[PDB]
Amino acid sequence: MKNAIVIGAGIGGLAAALRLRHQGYSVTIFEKNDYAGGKLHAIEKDGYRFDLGPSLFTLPHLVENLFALFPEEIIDFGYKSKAISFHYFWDDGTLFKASTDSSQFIEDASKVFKEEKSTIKKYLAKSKSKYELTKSLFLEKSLHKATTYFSLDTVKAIVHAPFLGLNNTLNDENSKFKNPKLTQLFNRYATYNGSSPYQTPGIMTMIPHLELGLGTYYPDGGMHRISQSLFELAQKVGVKFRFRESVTNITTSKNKVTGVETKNGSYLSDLVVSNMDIVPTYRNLMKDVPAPEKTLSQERSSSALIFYWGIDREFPELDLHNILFSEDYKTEFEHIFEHKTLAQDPTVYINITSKESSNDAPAGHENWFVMINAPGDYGQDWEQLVEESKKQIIAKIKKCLHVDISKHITTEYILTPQGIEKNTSSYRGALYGAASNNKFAAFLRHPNFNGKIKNLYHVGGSVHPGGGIPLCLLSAQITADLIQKEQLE
Ligand SMILES: Cc1cc2nc3c(=O)[nH]c(=O)nc-3n(C[C@H](O)[C@H](O)[C@H](O)COP(=O)(O)OP(=O)(O)OC[C@H]3O[C@@H](n4cnc5c(N)ncnc54)[C@H](O)[C@@H]3O)c2cc1C
Repeated sequence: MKNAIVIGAGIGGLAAALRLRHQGYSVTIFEKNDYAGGKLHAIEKDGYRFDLGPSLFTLPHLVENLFALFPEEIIDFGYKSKAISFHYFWDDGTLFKASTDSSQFIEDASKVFKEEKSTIKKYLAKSKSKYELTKSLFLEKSLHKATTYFSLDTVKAIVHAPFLGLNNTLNDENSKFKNPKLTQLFNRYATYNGSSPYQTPGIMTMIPHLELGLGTYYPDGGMHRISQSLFELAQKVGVKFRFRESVTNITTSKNKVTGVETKNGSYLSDLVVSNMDIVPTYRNLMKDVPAPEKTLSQERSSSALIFYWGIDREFPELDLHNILFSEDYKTEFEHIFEHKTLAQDPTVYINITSKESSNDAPAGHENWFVMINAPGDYGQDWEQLVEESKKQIIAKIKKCLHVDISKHITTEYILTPQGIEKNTSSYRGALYGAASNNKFAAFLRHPNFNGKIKNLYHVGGSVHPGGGIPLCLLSAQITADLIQKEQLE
């Protein structure tokens, strides 16, 4: 039986390992940290639990597909569907509580924004058709097509560009709404891959379909249960783990992978699958191999700055997912992507899992995950940025919720783009690999195979097909399909 080594226990690596296991490989995952899940990590601090990374759960069938590979194993993983997606607030007092029932969303949005129902209806149906077309056409495509060098392979993208909105920006399509608050609400979806609504293509209007047509869910135990259930499953089906052991080099011979090295020794495998960020994969682990320099130089997605606050009271106006919109979104993104700094009026996301699992906070308290969009680390003075952002975020919460939250903070943890970078070796602290700030960027990501080194594969959020849970999971599926194909040949 052949063996595979997976470099990193992120969601992509865990998924890949599970798939290779199902195929019959023996599998070992190396992890630099003393925990599994990478960005899907959690902490418990002074009476509060916090998810550290992903907070939004859509497309739960993609996780279930992994359990389905091992129908006999007993893994407790469940989730519920929510009636409400997000609460949205603005400085002028406007609040929109957004239903996951599309009929109710359209009616509510119509009244709250004084906007024609037909406009909202047509937009959501177009968002749906975009998703289904993109899924059918690009995410379900077969792997028949092969070759010795890199290729574009998407005349279909050009056929369908007018319908998908590939030649305009997200904001071009979102500016159809008359109320600018509604334009803003839908421009927010550019953050779902760390891009700007003013640059990312119009195909991204499909993103709200995920949470508004397909459901918004909450897993039992919070988001941490996603990586941990998968870790538990992996361990039960025989995947081996080497924790606190960073891979330092990927070994080859005669242009085929032979295994990896760590500070502790060398290990051989028939296959290597890296779940490490593609930049240090080349820069650090393949120092003797020629790097695809343009791929590695693609613009980096945005990062984040997060404050985790225990809060000594309740806010009945807040649900699980809440947004306090900046009064000037265009400036917000300009700072982030053009100047690598922070605008003074931020869009603040407040996530509160204690609304779903009351054990996540003391009785009558809340566990606030408080996040603003942020540039990656390019040498800024992060100490000053954090100090400044804190005061602006507190100012934002006074404008929108009419409370001085500083009187209620009982404990604080902070995560910056430096912390993000250190935690998981994500280059620049970018949350989603390369940004998607033009129509080529998706088609310019590193593939899941490697054209120089046979039997070396790549999985996760910095490579094809993209950042975020659903796409990282597809990364692993595609990687495993490739390998099975190669076996058959
Ligand atoms: C704050 C935040 C919020 C987010 N929210 C969302 C969300 O709501 N929805 C969403 O879809 N996505 C979200 N994301 C993004 C999402 O978390 C990632 O894109 C995705 O989970 C990353 O998966 P991955 O497979 O790339 O693995 P990663 O999570 O990046 O982890 C990779 C693993 O590899 C390990 N590793 C690296 N180098 C080595 C080495 N040399 N040796 C051994 N091990 C190594 C790392 O330590 C890490 O454990 C969020 C990200 C952040 C930071």
